[PDB]
Amino acid sequence: ALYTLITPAVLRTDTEEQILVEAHGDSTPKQLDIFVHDFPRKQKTLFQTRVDMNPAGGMLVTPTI
Repeated sequence: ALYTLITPAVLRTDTEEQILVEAHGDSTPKQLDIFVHDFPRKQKTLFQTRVDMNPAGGMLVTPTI
């Protein structure tokens, strides 16, 4: 019932960065995708992945974008 997303304020490039996807109150396990587009228009995806968020992991997932 509360999905949060925490990235660094200034994302470096050519660097394996960590973000933080979190779900407070939901426990139905999910498969959820992360897309990294550009700002002004939806351009080519700079990154694209898929990570799974299960309550055995604590309903938080830390992808490596």
